[PDB]
Amino acid sequence: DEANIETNGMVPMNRLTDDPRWLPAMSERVTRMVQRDRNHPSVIIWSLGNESGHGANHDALYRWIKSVDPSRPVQYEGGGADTTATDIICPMYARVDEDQPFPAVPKWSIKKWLSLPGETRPLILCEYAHAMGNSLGGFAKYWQAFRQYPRLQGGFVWDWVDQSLIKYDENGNPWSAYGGDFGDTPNDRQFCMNGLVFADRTPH
Amino acid sequence: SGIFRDVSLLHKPTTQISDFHVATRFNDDFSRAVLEAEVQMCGELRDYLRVTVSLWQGETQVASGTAPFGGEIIDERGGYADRVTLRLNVENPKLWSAEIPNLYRAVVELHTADGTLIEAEACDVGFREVRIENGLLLLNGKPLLIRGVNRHEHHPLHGQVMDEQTMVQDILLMKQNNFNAVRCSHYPNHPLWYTLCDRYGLYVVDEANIETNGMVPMNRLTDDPRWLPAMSERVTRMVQRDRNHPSVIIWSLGNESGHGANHDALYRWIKSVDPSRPVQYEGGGADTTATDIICPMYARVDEDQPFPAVPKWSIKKWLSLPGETRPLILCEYAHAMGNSLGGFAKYWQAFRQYPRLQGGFVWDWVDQSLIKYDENGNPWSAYGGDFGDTPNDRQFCMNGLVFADRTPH
Ligand SMILES: CC(C)S[C@@H]1O[C@H](CO)[C@H](O)[C@H](O)[C@H]1O
Ligand SMILES: CC(C)S[C@@H]1O[C@H](CO)[C@H](O)[C@H](O)[C@H]1O
Ligand SMILES: CC(C)S[C@@H]1O[C@H](CO)[C@H](O)[C@H](O)[C@H]1O
Ligand SMILES: CC(C)S[C@@H]1O[C@H](CO)[C@H](O)[C@H](O)[C@H]1O
Ligand SMILES: [Mg+2]
Ligand code: NA
Ligand code: NA
Ligand code: NA
Ligand code: NA
Ligand code: NA
Ligand code: NA
Repeated sequence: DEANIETNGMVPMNRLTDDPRWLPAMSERVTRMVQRDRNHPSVIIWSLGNESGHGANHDALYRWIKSVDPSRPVQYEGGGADTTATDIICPMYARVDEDQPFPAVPKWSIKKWLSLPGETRPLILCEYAHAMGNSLGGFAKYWQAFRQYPRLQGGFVWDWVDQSLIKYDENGNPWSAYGGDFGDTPNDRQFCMNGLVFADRTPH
Repeated sequence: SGIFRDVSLLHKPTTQISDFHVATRFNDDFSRAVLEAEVQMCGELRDYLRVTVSLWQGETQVASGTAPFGGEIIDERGGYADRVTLRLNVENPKLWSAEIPNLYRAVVELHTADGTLIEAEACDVGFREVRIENGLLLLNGKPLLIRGVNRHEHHPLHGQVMDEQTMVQDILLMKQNNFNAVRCSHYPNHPLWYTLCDRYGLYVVDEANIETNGMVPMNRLTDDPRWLPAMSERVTRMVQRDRNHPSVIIWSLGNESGHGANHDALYRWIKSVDPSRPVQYEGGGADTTATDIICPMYARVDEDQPFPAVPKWSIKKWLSLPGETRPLILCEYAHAMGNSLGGFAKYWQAFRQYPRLQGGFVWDWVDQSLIKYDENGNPWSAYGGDFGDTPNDRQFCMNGLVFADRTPH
């Protein structure tokens, strides 16, 4: 269960989340979600949000949940996926064998990540296997790694269903549309479609 | 068998230096150190005796200290009236490493207060710290990448007798081929070996002469207290002899003798007597309580070999097993028997990518073939069985990177 907090577009990504002036609004997005959903057995982990860098606010909120509901681990990928705000190493798109040593927020090979000096947590990717169009190449490589390594505990594929929207043609026939198709601009064109299934649930 | 090491006669005064131990500790960034030399004597104690320990960098004496015997208070009964510890400060010491084997000379003099020498002992001193921190083996604070090899003491004509020339030849070839470390498989070596390592610069794993491979199960003797005494002397006498060599950076409890309680006891003894060097031991699955380093033999890079009780996990996988935090350095890998070393690069690529994979010791340096002569006196290399020995293990004695005469494979 994930809080409704995403500040992907700020520069740097944690501009708002490291700002105490934004702590109050953030705080409610986390607290009110916990108050609402805490009794559902299906919810096994709480998440602080998504792509909002790593700021102090995340740290305060992580601690709040640990206090109020010790029954579920808290995870958060921002700022490098292994910050002090997460109980689980939960990278997005880290590869199996190949390291991607980006500065500040490297995405190490998942096998290598587990064993960096002092690292002890389990690794579960918050997103992997971007199923955009004709994709899923290399899916097997992950599964093999997950089965071999106790601490590699799986992941969440990105994602379930294409976010395409129906439009109608001149003769009123329906067709699947993506970004830019509504005159919207700027837009990110087909990036909205990354699912294992078509919008109508027919599988890819 | 036989008397295969040197024989000598040593004359000592009745009042003599019976032991001395040298240690070097440092500040955080190694720009300061303190050398501590504990000296013990035998013979009659006299208030006029003194010990002076002086440290030299080449021709220059950089530090010196003198004191009468009488160590500090140890317990309710007092201290050692027969020992003394001198402490010398050293600013910006030149550090020892296999890259730059800088050495100083420590001279221990037993003499009278008025200046008359009774006797002098001495050793080469390498200022270096060995420690494992945060899961990594550090030397002078930097993480090592062990380019090692296991080396037996073997000569094709002379058997197990070692000579200076052969040892230097081996060292030069090792360095020339990019090795920086050597494991004493699987016994203390001829004394000169250490001197050469100290001076030419190689990291050394000094290993107790204990291997009970053929027992069933392997730890049958090592888990038996009745064998604790004998094993104990193979460990303790090694430390007492070699503890002052800076090239020795890790002590080893022996090899292929399973994991038994005697090993835990001896692991602890070393930890207690010489905290300056990690202790490793592979028996019993390579990650027991008697080892500071996960030190498997022949574990593969990616492939697991889940043998019961003593699995050999893929090294990459091993490091991250739940709760595992130690560095991993294979005590033996890349078995070079015959036309071999296939897959070598695979290990190097892993070592470079994983911080806690800190290398390994190839098995092994030199083919243990022996020379035989045909009817015309022409020599040929022989292996197991060629002397009428039986049973025997045939060519398994030949696993080196180099042929017995030092020609490379
Ligand atoms: C993109 C590569 C250089 S990453 C490279 O792949 C290898 C396979 O060839 C190994 O498995 C290594 O772990 C990995 O670093
Ligand atoms: C395209 C990258 C620069 S951002 C990348 O975009 C994806 C688009 O489907 C997802 O939204 C990922 O979560 C996001 O990290
Ligand atoms: C080689 C020494 C100067 S290190 C010196 O030791 C001190 C204790 O004697 C303290 O630990 C200092 O912090 C340390 O730098
Ligand atoms: C042959 C194996 C069952 S034991 C194997 O034999 C090798 C022969 O070179 C080495 O002696 C290894 O240390 C030993 O484990
Ligand atoms: Mg000489
Ligand atoms: Na797993
Ligand atoms: Na666009
Ligand atoms: Na998308
Ligand atoms: Na490494
Ligand atoms: Na045989
Ligand atoms: Na052999």
